[PDB]
Amino acid sequence: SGAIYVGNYRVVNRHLATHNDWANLVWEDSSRDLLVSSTTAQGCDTIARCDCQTGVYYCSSRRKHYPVSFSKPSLIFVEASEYYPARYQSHLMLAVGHSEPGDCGGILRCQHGVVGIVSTGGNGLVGFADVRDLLWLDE
Ligand SMILES: COc1ccc(C(F)(F)F)cc1CC(=O)N1CCS[C@H](C(N)=O)C1
Ligand SMILES: [Zn+2]
Repeated sequence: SGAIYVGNYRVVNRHLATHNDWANLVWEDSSRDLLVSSTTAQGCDTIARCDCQTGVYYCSSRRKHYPVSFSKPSLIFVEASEYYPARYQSHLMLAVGHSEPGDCGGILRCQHGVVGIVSTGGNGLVGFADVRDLLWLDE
């Protein structure tokens, strides 16, 4: 679990969105595993606007943060869940690191701010859904 809070927005994995998230829907993209909902309280997370390929992510299954090198956002294969079956997920970045399904929602950050959230993983790899391109999160 986990979310990004920026301005009047809440960013979560689409497969983990709640009834409230869907009732206050701003935008969702199944191909990215992202959903953004509106909030009454003001968010203070800074979104990075950069092309960093190094950062630190939070891993709930270990109660630890890990430094990682990660790939550029691209189209990558994702097996089936109760949330999606074999398909290409766009805007995904891979890193060598530990993750378990419950790790989805952990933030990946670089010196510029929030880069994305954990969205997949498997075989010693961790996948992050990028959010740096969503320029509208700040306006
Ligand atoms: C970070 O999640 C992990 C991590 C590891 C494993 C391992 F296979 F090893 F059991 C499994 C998962 C779970 C997973 O990847 N998915 C399920 C939720 S929807 C997600 C997607 N965005 O399509 C795909
Ligand atoms: Zn950066």
